[PDB]
Amino acid sequence: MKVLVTGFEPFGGEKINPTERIAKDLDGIKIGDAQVFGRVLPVVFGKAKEVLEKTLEEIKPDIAIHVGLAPGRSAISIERIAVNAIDARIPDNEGKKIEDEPIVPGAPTAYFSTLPIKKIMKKLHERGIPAYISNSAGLYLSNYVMYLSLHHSATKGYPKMSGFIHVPYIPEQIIDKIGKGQVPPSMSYEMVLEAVKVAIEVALEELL
Amino acid sequence: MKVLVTGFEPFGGEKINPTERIAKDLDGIKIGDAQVFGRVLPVVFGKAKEVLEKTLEEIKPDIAIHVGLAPGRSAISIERIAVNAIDARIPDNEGKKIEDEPIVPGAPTAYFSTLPIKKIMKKLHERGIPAYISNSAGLYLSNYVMYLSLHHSATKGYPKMSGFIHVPYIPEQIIDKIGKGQVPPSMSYEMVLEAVKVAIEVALEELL
Amino acid sequence: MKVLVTGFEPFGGEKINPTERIAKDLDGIKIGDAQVFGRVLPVVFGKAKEVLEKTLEEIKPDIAIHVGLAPGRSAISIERIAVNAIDARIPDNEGKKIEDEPIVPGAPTAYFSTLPIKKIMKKLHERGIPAYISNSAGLYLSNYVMYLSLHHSATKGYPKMSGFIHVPYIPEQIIDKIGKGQVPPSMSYEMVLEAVKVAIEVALEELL
Amino acid sequence: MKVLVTGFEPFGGEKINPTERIAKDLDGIKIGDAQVFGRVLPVVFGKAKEVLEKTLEEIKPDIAIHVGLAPGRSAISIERIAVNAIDARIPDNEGKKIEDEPIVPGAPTAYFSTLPIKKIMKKLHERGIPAYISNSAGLYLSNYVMYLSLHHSATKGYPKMSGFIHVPYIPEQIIDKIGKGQVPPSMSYEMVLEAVKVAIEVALEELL
Repeated sequence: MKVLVTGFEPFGGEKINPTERIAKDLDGIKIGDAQVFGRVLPVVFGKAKEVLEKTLEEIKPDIAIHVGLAPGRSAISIERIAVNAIDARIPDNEGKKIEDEPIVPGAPTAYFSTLPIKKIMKKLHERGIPAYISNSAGLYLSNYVMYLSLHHSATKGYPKMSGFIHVPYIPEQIIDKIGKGQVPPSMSYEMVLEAVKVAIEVALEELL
Repeated sequence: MKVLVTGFEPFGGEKINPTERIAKDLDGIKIGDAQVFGRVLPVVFGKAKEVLEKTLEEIKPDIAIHVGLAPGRSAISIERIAVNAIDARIPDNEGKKIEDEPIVPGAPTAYFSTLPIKKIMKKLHERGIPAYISNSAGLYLSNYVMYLSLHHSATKGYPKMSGFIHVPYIPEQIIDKIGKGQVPPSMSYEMVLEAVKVAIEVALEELL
Repeated sequence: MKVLVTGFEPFGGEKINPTERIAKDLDGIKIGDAQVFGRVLPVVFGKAKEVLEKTLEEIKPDIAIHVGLAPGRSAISIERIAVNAIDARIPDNEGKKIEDEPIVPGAPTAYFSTLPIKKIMKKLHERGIPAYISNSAGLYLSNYVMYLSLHHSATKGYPKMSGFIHVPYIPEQIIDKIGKGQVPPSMSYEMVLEAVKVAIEVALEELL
Repeated sequence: MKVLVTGFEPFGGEKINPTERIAKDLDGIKIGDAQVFGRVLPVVFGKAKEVLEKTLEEIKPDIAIHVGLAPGRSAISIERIAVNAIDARIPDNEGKKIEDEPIVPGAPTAYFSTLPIKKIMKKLHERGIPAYISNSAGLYLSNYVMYLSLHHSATKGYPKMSGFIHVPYIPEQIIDKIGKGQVPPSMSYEMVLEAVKVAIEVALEELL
């Protein structure tokens, strides 16, 4: 069994992206007999697609769990659906602001995550990790990768399971925000990392 | 040197109050040559006052740091001011809902915290702990104890420093909220506990 | 040209639903040569579907604009997508709480609104009406009707345009909330009504 | 009987301040036999104090109701207390950012508003206007003027009643915010204006 976990590089002026650290921390670890691969994706349309496709083709993971930062969210959120659309509120790390455009022309308007989202949420709660199901992953890079991953699965037969998980800011990211007159919610890095590991474990169990 | 740290018992239907655990965890520990005393207060007007006064008279702390739970707040908050008023939105653990009434008739309308709040906030940020200064501790039990403590200091000469710190919900407290259709912010118990220890350390340093 | 505008009856303990008044106020009015039909739907799965289908078949509107109340939202929100799923956080007015179930088995996972959402948002802003595009209409009754309407259009060829618009609470609905210790955002009934009229006008212009 | 109502000029990059319009709209009107004076204050420490003092000395109002804009607040808020401190999160319209400094050295740490706040809130609710009591007017210009007004009353015997009322953004102010990726709450100008008139009426009735 092979598991692919992806994270994103910093974006929107943020100095760090905790999902980048998650991917690096999980890369190379084994959970039982399952091998985990951690890869960092660029927050750039086009390039992110190239890297994602190459990685999927290279590793051919049975399970793909894409992780991203959701500024302002107070708990772990498991995405229920990926939408075939791009409508960026801000430009990507290359200064491109795509608006009202499909991700894959002619493909389904949406794809449901194939991760066992309800079982994952339940296990997270048992571990004392606040989490809920999100019905919109946005229409920026997180949704972009989520959709392409699910499209790959529907078109190529793998990965068997694919989904997206958004995490809150970690505490250290809030420090300089306080001066800007506002304090968004945060969650410890340790908890965010464990949440992803739990998702992997539940997926492995639910897979076959 | 003696430090008094107080917490509160559960209230408002909540199953736990993380500040109760903070007080118990800090009780009896020593920070350098300073002795720390941890005491749990009831969330009941009158009784809370009795316990507080007895404890202050008994221990005669040089520093008093009162801690409480602030449901919904996203980071550690250090209270700048205590107000001479009681206007409860909900009744206390005895079913009493006091409205528009002074805490100490004839006493000052307000007292500024005497803890070195700015230095505490600065040290917390250096430790990677989100925190900000709050200008209202509410007009329920937290403010009640904060005011009585500062009044005691102004009238009896001790404690030399007195203040209040509110902490967010800890993660495990959010679990059953999710079902009630809403996800408030949270902070790890470990971080909330460390934040209080840091406040004690800064107060000890700033004291003399 | 015929325009169908729907609203919902009160639900979730609320005494009123401003969208019910919107539907009644717009029923029978004419905008140019276009005839507007206003109908109130029950907040009940199954029954809502029956009424919706009968109304669509009866009137055969060229444009269908479904309106609903979105407690907590601060501005007019135009829904971008309807999802083929039902996952109610609360039961409907008949005490039924449907969970993880498709609206139309075998039908597309999602449908994009066919109303000219960007042009509507732009006109609303020009009129001084705060509004934004929402990417999730929830998975309760609003999404239920939005999806069924768009499914009808894709399967029957009419209405040519279909979409959903969520409105905030109107001021009078906030009064008794204040006592429950919390103050959600609101928008005047006059503005909410005008927003819907504007949407109808833009749709008529964009249609042919 | 004479009533003084003040508002503020635009600040913080905002193009307008609805309270400036409130003051201008109420200036010169009569409510019964009571004469109302409306004056606009600068959002500048020092200068605001000069204008306020001159106005109070000039008019010698029986009632003083100071109004200000509270970005983000969802309903009318009546301030319960003014604090003897200045700790600005942003500089004033002159580029001055005062931090940790008293408004009037040696004066009381705080003053309670002398407006009949509970009766005002009650009448507002009866009129269908969402409103609540705020326990912190901030430590910027609004609090600055509120404190100086109450200090004037305690030191000079007039005005007999003094207080502060914060109002939400009005709808037109939200338009350009939507693009900045965020939609704060708003309230119609008509309602905000009526709320202030109601406060004046209740104060006049409660006065003698």
